[PDB]
Amino acid sequence: WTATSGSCKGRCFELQEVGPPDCRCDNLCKSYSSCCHDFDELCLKTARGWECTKDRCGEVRNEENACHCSEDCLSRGDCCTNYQVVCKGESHWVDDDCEEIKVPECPAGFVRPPLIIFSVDGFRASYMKKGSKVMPNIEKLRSCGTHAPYMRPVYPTKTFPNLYTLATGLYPESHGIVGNSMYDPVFDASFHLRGREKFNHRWWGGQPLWITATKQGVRAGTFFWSVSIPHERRILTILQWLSLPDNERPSVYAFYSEQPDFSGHKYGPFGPEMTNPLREIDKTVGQLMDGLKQLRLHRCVNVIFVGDHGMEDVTCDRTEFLSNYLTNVDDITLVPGTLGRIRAKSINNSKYDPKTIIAALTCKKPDQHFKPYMKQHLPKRLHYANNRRIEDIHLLVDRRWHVARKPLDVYKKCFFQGDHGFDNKVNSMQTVFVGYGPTFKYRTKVPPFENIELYNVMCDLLGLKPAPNNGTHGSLNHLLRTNTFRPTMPDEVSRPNYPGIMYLQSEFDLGCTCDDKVENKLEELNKRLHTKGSTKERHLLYGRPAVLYRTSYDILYHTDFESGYSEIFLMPLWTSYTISKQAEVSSIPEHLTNCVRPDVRVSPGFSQNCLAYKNDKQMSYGFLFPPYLSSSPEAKYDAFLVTNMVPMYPAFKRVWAYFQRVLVKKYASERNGVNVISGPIFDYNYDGLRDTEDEIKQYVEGSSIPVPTHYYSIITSCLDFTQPADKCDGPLSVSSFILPHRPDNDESCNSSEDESKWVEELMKMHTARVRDIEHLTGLDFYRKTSRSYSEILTLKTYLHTYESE
Ligand SMILES: *[C@@H]1O[C@H](CO)[C@@H](O[C@@H]2O[C@H](CO)[C@@H](O[C@@H]3O[C@H](CO[C@H]4O[C@H](CO)[C@@H](O)[C@H](O[C@H]5O[C@H](CO)[C@@H](O)[C@H](O)[C@@H]5O[C@H]5O[C@H](CO)[C@@H](O)[C@H](O)[C@@H]5O)[C@@H]4O)[C@@H](O)[C@H](O[C@H]4O[C@H](CO)[C@@H](O)[C@H](O)[C@@H]4O[C@H]4O[C@H](CO)[C@@H](O)[C@H](O)[C@@H]4O)[C@@H]3O)[C@H](O)[C@H]2NC(C)=O)[C@H](O)[C@H]1NC(C)=O
Ligand SMILES: Cc1cc(OCc2n[nH]c(=O)n2C)c(-c2cc(C(N)=O)ccc2OC(F)(F)F)cc1Cl
Ligand SMILES: [Ca+2]
Ligand SMILES: [Cl-]
Ligand SMILES: [K+]
Ligand code: NA
Ligand SMILES: [Zn+2]
Repeated sequence: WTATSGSCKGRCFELQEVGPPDCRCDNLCKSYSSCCHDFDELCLKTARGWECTKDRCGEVRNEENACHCSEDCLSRGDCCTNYQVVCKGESHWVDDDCEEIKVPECPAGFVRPPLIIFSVDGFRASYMKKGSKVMPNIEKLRSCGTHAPYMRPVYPTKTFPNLYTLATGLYPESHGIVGNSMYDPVFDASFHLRGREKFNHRWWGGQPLWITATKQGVRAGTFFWSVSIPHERRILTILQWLSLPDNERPSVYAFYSEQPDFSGHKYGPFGPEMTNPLREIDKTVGQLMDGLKQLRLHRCVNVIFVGDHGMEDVTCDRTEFLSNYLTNVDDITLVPGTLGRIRAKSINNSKYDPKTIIAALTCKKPDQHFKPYMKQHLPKRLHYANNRRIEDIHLLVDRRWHVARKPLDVYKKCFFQGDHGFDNKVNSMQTVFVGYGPTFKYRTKVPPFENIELYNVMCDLLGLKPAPNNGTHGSLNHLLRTNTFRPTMPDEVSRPNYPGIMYLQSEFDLGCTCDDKVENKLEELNKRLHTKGSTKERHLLYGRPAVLYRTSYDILYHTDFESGYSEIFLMPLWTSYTISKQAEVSSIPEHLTNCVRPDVRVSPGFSQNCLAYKNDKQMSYGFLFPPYLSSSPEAKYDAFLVTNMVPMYPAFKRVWAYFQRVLVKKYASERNGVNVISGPIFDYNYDGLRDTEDEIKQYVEGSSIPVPTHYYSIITSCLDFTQPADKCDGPLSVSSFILPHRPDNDESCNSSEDESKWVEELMKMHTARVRDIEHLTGLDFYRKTSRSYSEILTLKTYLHTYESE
């Protein structure tokens, strides 16, 4: 109940919420059905529109007008935004030459440059180029400030998950807004875009920017605008707040536009109907900048022009129906559209089985336009699993398509020509970022980056300490003229042991055999030098990785590779090697096919054994440093050390062998040498974070050899490919992957074919940032380079996406 009989007189868009059932005048009041009786009359005036005209100049103040052109309006802070242009002979901001803002030029009483976040829904990255002729205000912000060619949203590429990621710096799995629609089984409650229930505090995790600000003594404007407050009124409200007395005035503000998304759904991303919404958004930016110019704030405020996601061509005819796959279609609940989430219709139905649902959805039709996954098997780069609101069964839907339960769902719900929500690496889902103001750089282009990084920067812009989040703070320092955040490298927690030869061959009873008893002082000194690290500079190019947790591990040196060998997990945490452009690929000699050799530096007790693999009828093994790339017949024996062996399903060995035999040399040819670091990952609870040993769910049968859930590789070379990887003077170039360690290749519909037709495609799908691997392993890479730490942080957040231009 609201007692709507109070009044909004002098309270319009008040900043604190009043306690029920006293009537409200804040911007959420409409959403709650709780505004005072006179809120429309007082707070949503429209009389005479939004622009001054020559005849209104110097008018007698009429309180009924939407905005004012009377002489007193500047000090009231409520002129129409074009007031100074129409009445005082001033230019529009867009018509002024771009002039570098080296320092904040702020009115007296401003303690910091305010931040205004101008957020646009459905604003696809390519609109910046393709709509440039009709967006002069946005184009000026872009060319004069700092801009990226695009900004990567989070998955799913929907509005609420992305805007709340902007607010918090968190993946949706951590902040809890995992879709525009959700069921939480603990709450037994459902989240819907319609109504006030979505406002319930239990949906919203993390700490959004307006709460971070408030907790630290920085005042915030309210970020949510009810759909029926027109854009011109949103801008006027922000401008009015900016005229409050110092002690009352916020320092951070947000504007939101539901365009171009709304029209993009109806017309498609490039429908001829899209020109007008683009022009209208630009006019709104123009109103804001003119308004700031009037308030002498246009060289004081930092403006962020940012989108939530793009927009793809999607029509009713491109819908896959689960009723064409599943016999049991009525025992499932589907969250449909550009992604699929499936769960049981009734928890009382004990005949429901995810395994048979997945199999019925796997590679069933030749050009099938979705792929089913258990959520833990989704590409780790999506970070889309660790939340009870994310259903165990997920459908990744191809761009341009939908999935629905039954045909009747599509015509009893063609309307739409555009949609979004797909994989966040898809070109059409990319969105925009521009920063303009004293704290941003002047006329500067920066590489694409992920929207999870922005919260930290917004906190920097406001002098706030960010709450713990998924950005990598310092990775966007290159966007900023000042206020950069200068992190220190994390401290190494565990120091390695450097074992020498400590065991005789006969102390090992591992059930391994090798045909290696084939027998020189010249070359004997060499083998010793190699085991002491003489080639380490070639193979460990950026320092050894730091181990950031407590554990027991050994550094092992070899001619062709170096490794950090875990005595706890019985295998390397990492294996580092360099392959030059000139390197030759060789085969595994016939006599060495099943060769595994005890490592006399490492105790039998801390070694794997061959017998476990023989007895485990499902599990085989592979090698982290590939025998195919040995530098010489003699160095090849090192590759068969038991300390280089890792457990691998035969199905996965197909993938791994093709990567190691073919693709590594391909990359070294293409990139002018590569340095490779490879290793295992254990993430049995799918939280994106390294497992402790007590979290491991599967071992090689009859042993304490843990089975990895994933294998990673980090492949580094010189950004200037005229220099070889091992003699690189400047910036680095990286690509990485985190491949799922699966007992079948059901994910790859073409897997019965030669590896050349499917393996690299699988690897591309599982592309990763170095930072993702850091989370998953508790390792810290690139500790010793000649590069600045912030540059390395940027490198660690890089994702090679494989999309075209
Ligand atoms: C991305 O960045 C984020 C933020 O840094 C990273 O997430 C952090 O990861 C930490 C490790 O997973 C985690 O730390 C835990 O916090 C527990 C306290 O949790 C509450 O308090 C915080 C702080 O205010 C709050 O933010 C939390 O918010 C979560 O939960 C609410 C609802 O419950 C949601 O609204 C919200 O969205 C968020 O949910 C997300 O995280 C939780 C996990 O907390 C998931 O379950 C959800 O799916 C969702 O993703 C909480 O309100 C603390 O109690 C934990 O301590 C346990 O474990 C330690 C191990 O050191 C052990 O010593 C303790 O004894 C304790 O174990 C006991 O309980 C166990 C479980 O019941 C039991 O098994 C044991 O036997 C013990 O009895 C733990 O320290 C931190 O909460 C989150 N923070 C956030 C905001 O998500 C994230 O990892 C980054 N991602 C990547 C890939 O890097
Ligand atoms: C730029 C930006 C815009 C935001 O809403 C813009 C908006 N106004 N009107 C409309 O429909 N939307 C989406 C929100 C946002 C704020 C709140 C809050 N309580 O203040 C709640 C929910 C919100 O949005 C979300 F859930 F999508 F995050 C957060 C940021 Cl960072
Ligand atoms: Ca884990
Ligand atoms: Cl959704
Ligand atoms: K086996
Ligand atoms: Na297959
Ligand atoms: Zn939309």
